[PDB]
Amino acid sequence: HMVSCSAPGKIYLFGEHAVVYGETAIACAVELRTRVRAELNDSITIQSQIGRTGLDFEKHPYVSAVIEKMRKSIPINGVFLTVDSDIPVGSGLGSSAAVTIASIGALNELFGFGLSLQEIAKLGHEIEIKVQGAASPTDTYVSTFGGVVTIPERRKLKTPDCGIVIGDTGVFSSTKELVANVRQLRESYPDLIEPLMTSIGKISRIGEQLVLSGDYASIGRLMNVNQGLLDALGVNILELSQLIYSARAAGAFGAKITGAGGGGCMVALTAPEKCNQVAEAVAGAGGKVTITKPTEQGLKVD
Amino acid sequence: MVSCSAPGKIYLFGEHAVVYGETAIACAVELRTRVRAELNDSITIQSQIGRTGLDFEKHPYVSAVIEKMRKSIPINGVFLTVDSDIPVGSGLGSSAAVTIASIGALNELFGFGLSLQEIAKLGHEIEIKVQGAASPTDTYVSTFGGVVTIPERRKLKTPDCGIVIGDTGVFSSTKELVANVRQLRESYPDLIEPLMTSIGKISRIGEQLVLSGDYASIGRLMNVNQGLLDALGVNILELSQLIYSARAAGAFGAKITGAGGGGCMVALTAPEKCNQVAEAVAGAGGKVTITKPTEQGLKVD
Ligand SMILES: C[C@@](O)(CCO)CC(=O)[O-]
Ligand SMILES: C[C@@](O)(CCO)CC(=O)[O-]
Ligand SMILES: [K+]
Ligand SMILES: [K+]
Repeated sequence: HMVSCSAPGKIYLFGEHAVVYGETAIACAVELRTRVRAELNDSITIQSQIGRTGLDFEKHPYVSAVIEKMRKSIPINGVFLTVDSDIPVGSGLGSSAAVTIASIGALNELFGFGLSLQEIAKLGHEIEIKVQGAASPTDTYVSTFGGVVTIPERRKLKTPDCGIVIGDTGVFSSTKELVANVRQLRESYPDLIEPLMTSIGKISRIGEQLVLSGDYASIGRLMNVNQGLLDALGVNILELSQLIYSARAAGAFGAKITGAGGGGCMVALTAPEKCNQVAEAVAGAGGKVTITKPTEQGLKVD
Repeated sequence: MVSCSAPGKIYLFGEHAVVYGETAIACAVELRTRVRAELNDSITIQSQIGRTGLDFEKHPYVSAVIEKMRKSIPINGVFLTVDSDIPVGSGLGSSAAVTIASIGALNELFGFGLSLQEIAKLGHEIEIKVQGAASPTDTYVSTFGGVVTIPERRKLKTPDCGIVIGDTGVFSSTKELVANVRQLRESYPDLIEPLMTSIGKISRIGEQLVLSGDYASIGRLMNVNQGLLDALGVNILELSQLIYSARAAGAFGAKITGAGGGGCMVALTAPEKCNQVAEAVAGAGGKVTITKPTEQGLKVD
């Protein structure tokens, strides 16, 4: 009676920060996944990298919210959930959405809730609102369904036959403060910054055709433009620049911040034959590197 | 023994976008080219590069300055000595300065009687002669000085700030960089042309911030301008390291000055944070020049 589910993380090819101002973005699930194993138990126990708890909204807020929410439809007396992940809690890789979706998947399987993927993505959205007070459905949608998806129209795009090199600066990045900083900048210089958001949106809409045609060189070129605009919005840091420039010099098609910035990770779109060379340059410049690829697979019952 | 000097300049905002009709703001800095002009036997010019006569290869600007000027007042012997504090490249203005200082030093030793605008026009056309083509910007800013808007040429109040210039020592072809931006603009005109508009809008806003002395906001707009230059593809790792080191050490702002691809960045700092910023830039590997803005254009020393 041992069930396991996994859900992937994601990167932004284009358009982070500008979505909340009405602009288009392109997200891409990657083959770094969070796994949740679930078992019948006498009590509620959650174990992850930060230890073992019961219901605990300081250490395990997403998993605990999932259990509380789902126990209202089919009562859950006890359960043992074990979480392990390749997604570092730290950047714009979607670690919160992955454990949320994987937790819902595991309990759906274990207790026979019979939820559809669409229902799961919607429930995962509700959980993140519960935990964060407000949240966009994007993270939990991409983790449920995988692949490449535009935001907010949710067009599904051809998954690139590409390497993806993620470089983690190890700097803790607080998404809400960076989002608030960008808002203050926009407020300070509205006629200047709002067109900058339009440009980021334009990049995503150009990028769509390039994703569909598989022009990874052109995609990387536009990723580099996008990186500049993100730098202009104030969310780049020295460590991110160094990883990004080191990836480019090693032959990446393009490299940029993914997610909120201010720390966290960058992403380098790389031909497969150049993944190691790119990864080595990024590690050499001080980055904790992960080599991965896009995935079409969202929530999976392992 | 006559002595004259003219300064270099940095861009506060607007490089790369002037050629697409947008506004820039330049700032003359207290880095100058001093030429001493005196009478001797033969036309002789001494610089760091060495001692020659009329030589349009080794001393192209000084020699072209002598060539044009003797046509209206004969010079048969000069002893022109040239020293400069101005680093080369990065649009810092070393050629414009050596030009203006020479014109004004020969005009002081000999006759001529030029006006300041007269000085600017001859310097600009001397650059035309030597480089083939040339913008009047560098020669005007070197002559009049202070803070100058481009192209409207309005003067603005000199900010009371430190100016840290960090040289990456990386060489870059300005013609090749300008062409790469032009190509990118042609590839994605609907995307890149609005970025050039944004650079101009920064200059329009920054003009008001210079007038009010809001150095903090000037720096913030410098940091936005730098992201746009990075988006246009003219940034590199060494420029970024210097720029972020200056910001973390308290600069109001830091950005590329000039064409990019290498060359120099500039940091605007409070006067009391200037050596702190300079030390951080040097520790990031930059070749640092510490300076400040200058009201003074061409000055008879
Ligand atoms: C920075 C942001 O745009 C994405 C962070 O991954 C925040 C958001 O869109 O909700
Ligand atoms: C890129 C550019 O605007 C700055 C070089 O000084 C080119 C020019 O002004 O001639
Ligand atoms: K959790
Ligand atoms: K120069």
